[PDB]
Amino acid sequence: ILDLLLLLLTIIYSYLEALVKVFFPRKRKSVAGEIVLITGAGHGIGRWTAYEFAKQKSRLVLWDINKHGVEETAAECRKLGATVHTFVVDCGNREDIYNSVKQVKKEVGDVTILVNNAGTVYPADLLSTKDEEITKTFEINILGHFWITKALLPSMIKRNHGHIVTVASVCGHEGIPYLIPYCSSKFAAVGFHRALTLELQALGITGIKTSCLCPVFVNTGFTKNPSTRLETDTVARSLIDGILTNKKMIFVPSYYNIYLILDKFLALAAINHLQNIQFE
Amino acid sequence: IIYSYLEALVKVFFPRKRKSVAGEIVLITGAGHGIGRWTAYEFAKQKSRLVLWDINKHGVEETAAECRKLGATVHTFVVDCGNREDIYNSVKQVKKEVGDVTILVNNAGTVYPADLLSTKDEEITKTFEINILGHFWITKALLPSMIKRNHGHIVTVASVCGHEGIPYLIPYCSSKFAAVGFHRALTLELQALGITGIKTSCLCPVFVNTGFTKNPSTRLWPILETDTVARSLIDGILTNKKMIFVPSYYNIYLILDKFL
Ligand SMILES: NC(=O)c1ccc[n+]([C@@H]2O[C@H](COP(=O)([O-])OP(=O)(O)OC[C@H]3O[C@@H](n4cnc5c(N)ncnc54)[C@H](O)[C@@H]3O)[C@@H](O)[C@H]2O)c1
Ligand SMILES: NC(=O)c1ccc[n+]([C@@H]2O[C@H](COP(=O)([O-])OP(=O)(O)OC[C@H]3O[C@@H](n4cnc5c(N)ncnc54)[C@H](O)[C@@H]3O)[C@@H](O)[C@H]2O)c1
Ligand SMILES: O=C(O)c1ccc(NS(=O)(=O)c2ccc(Cl)c(Cl)c2)c2ncccc12
Ligand SMILES: O=C(O)c1ccc(NS(=O)(=O)c2ccc(Cl)c(Cl)c2)c2ncccc12
Repeated sequence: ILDLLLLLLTIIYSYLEALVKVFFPRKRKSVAGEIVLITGAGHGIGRWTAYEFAKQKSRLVLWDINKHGVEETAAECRKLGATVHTFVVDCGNREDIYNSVKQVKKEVGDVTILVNNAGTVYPADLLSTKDEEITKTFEINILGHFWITKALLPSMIKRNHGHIVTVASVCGHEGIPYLIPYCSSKFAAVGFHRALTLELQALGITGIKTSCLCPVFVNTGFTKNPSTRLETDTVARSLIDGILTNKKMIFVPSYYNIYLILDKFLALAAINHLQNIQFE
Repeated sequence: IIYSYLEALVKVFFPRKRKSVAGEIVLITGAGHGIGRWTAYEFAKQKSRLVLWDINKHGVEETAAECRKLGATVHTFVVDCGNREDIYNSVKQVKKEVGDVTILVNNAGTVYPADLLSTKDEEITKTFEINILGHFWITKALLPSMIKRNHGHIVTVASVCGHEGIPYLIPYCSSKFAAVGFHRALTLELQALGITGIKTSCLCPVFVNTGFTKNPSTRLWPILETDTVARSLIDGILTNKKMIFVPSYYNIYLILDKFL
């Protein structure tokens, strides 16, 4: 541990020095006039992402099972100057999503930015979880991503223009005890974004971008406490910056991309390779 | 290249301790063919008691016939491992006829290769049901006895897909990423709970010539034979290896991939 701590310290110094050389102005795009669909926008990350998009002069479409919350979000987005359309949609229900997309096309148009934010969690050890909760976790956290993307993606492919934002979590990269189904569904969300990015690239679709939001514990009341001993508005600012600069893997806070490559390289020769493989 | 030469040296010069799985009750899902079938043969040589599961009745019986020629005691069950009800009822049968399973190999899996807009919702759901949801119900059913006896082994057969994406396999890659996640969190939760006796392994092979899919996604000229992956998995289980890559050297390539 004495020589291992000093090897990781020298690693982190040169990693935050490489990201500082490449740091020269990344181009910020305009999302003004774009049709943005935000799922789970009735509170937290979704609600504040909607406010960020409202300031950005985007056309908003807000989805959520909570009718009151989504209307409260739309009211404040309209105060910001944006046009907003709210839909009470269960984003874990394939039928509901497909029918609601028919409504969105009729009342608003063809969605150009999709933010798969809606999510659920039922904290418990595996043998205390209920099957009903496990299935519901997968339905909202990943299966729903498939049906909404499948519905909205044809028009994006037609116009060679779109952005699929997958709100996952640090959970999609590292496990957490007592959150097995949730971590699994979040790992599936990272996978979905990953394979989608490679399939879009393989198909030659140059105009559809992808982003993956992986924040640590956020004070939104989603869960009562963090697993290891971050404000909602900060994560919204981090996500909007990522989207506007076409960042594929957005970590909140950014420096967590480093902590993740500190557990994965945790034999002595595993960190040893990550040294000379990086400084070139 | 250099790490694989050093890993070959460590494997012989300082061999990791092998444990005995003789007399252990091993349940292998999707044992009617491929990785599952050859894992069953490896466990049969290891003198384990086998419970083989699969939707293919003929194939699972053909596998049992060979495990019995190898000297092992085998019980087969036609179980749909994507069906929660079927799994729960079949575990009641296993406990009545065989006993408390001590090693679980979640190997059953499905795949329907297609670009996102050509996939069918029926196939996407079925991919999740067999490749990850099924892992939850079988583990949830078999775990209570392992926790009681502080002794067990949960083997999750995932894929390189669970670490890196592949075009035209989005639902499959997503379900495999979920399998890696399930294994990782299971490991940490067992550790957090103080359960020292239940081990976990994750099998992540590259393309294996089992007819699961027609061709590999990338130019892999020395293709993986089915019997090799079975040998790699048995070595991993006997040495309590948590993340088993087939071939082993993919661990440095995937760790290396995560830059710029
Ligand atoms: N809050 C965290 O600790 C944290 C950290 C990392 C990732 N995340 C992810 O961020 C996302 C948002 O979490 P949050 O903190 O904003 O939660 P939140 O509780 O503040 O709000 C989530 C919103 O999703 C809605 N929602 C839930 N189920 C839905 C369904 N079936 N259909 C439609 N809408 C539904 C809720 O009504 C709510 O308005 C989730 O995907 C979560 O996994 C959260
Ligand atoms: N073969 C590969 O190239 C490859 C590579 C890496 C990982 N994998 C994984 O390895 C595992 C085995 O693949 P394989 O190549 O041996 O496959 P295979 O085609 O040889 O046979 C898999 C078996 O699973 C059974 N099965 C499918 N659905 C089932 C269900 N609902 N209930 C019970 N049994 C069911 C099938 O009947 C079949 O006998 C899968 O989980 C797959 O994801 C495959
Ligand atoms: O809802 C969530 O996604 C969520 C995200 C992060 C949590 N924990 S954390 O921030 O301490 C953390 C930091 C680093 C890593 Cl590597 C990891 Cl895995 C975890 C957390 N904890 C409890 C309930 C939900 C969550
Ligand atoms: O069925 C599978 O799991 C499977 C596993 C691997 C495949 N491709 S591969 O071996 O070329 C390869 C090598 C390295 C990496 Cl990193 C990756 Cl992602 C992929 C593959 N291809 C087509 C259909 C199924 C599979």
